[PDB]
Amino acid sequence: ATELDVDGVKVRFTNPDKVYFPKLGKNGTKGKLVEYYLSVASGPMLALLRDRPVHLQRFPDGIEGEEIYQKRVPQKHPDYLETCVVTFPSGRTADALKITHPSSIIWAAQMGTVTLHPWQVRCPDTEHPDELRVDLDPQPGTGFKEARTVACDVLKPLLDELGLVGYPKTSGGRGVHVFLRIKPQWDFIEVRRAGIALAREVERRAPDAVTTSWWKEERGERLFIDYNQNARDRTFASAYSVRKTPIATVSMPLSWDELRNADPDDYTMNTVPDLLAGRDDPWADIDSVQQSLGPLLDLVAADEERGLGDLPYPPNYPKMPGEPPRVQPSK
Repeated sequence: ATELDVDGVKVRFTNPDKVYFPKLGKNGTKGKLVEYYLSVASGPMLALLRDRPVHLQRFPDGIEGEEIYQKRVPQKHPDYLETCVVTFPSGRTADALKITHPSSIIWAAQMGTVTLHPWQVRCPDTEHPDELRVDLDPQPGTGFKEARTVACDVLKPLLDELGLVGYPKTSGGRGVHVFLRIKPQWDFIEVRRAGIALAREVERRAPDAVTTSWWKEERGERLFIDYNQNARDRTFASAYSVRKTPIATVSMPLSWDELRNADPDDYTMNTVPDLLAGRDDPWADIDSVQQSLGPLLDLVAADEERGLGDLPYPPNYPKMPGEPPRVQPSK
């Protein structure tokens, strides 16, 4: 129906009045979603996603229709788009959409993408993450207040003690995501081991409130630090992505002070653009220092001296032919 000029690249856009979020009515159309992404796709969202391969969580007929989690780029796609070869945990490879320009994000939205799921690597170095992900995930009986509390009161002081800087965002669900920008010199195995040592230390400092137990039955009313989010090919909403919630919540980057009193429902595709106006980017300095895993990998070796090694991968998580044997779940 229309051709959009997205930072000098023309992008085809159709069906503006298709309803994606039925509780929002007029405010929950595909047009309002694309309008939201147009509002953020040329700002800090692009910088955070630049050169990353992404997977697309698509809802072509709204969040109550069928869901298509798209990893490989479709065999037929616009000429300008760039792709990057990603390696799945089986060893299989595929051409994934690479975010190189605001038009990349708007094309995704035109295809019904509600949520972008970026890899933790930058192309071309798909071997070494430049990001360690801390996923504070409330289990049944807990919610966002537990997540923000542990994030601000336990995790942030620990990072300060280690000489590390973390950047938090709401997940858009009940949880909190914290990013550590790191030098891309460690592979997925070592970044994940570093995240496990960090998770174990947060758990030691707040054992009544935090768990790393692989078995959900053993977790109780605690936050799970999902250490397996640093494995390959795990869903993880990008900063500024809209989520599959009834009110179209957005994964919102915040400062540590904002997070302390934050409510994730405050940030939606209808509220975020006005909230960003005049406000300093709390993640403005994230790329300013590429940090070493040195402190966390020392914690890993220390844990090995306590008799604490690797933790199990997610259930049925594929493995590569020559990959070292993994730790199996207990019982």
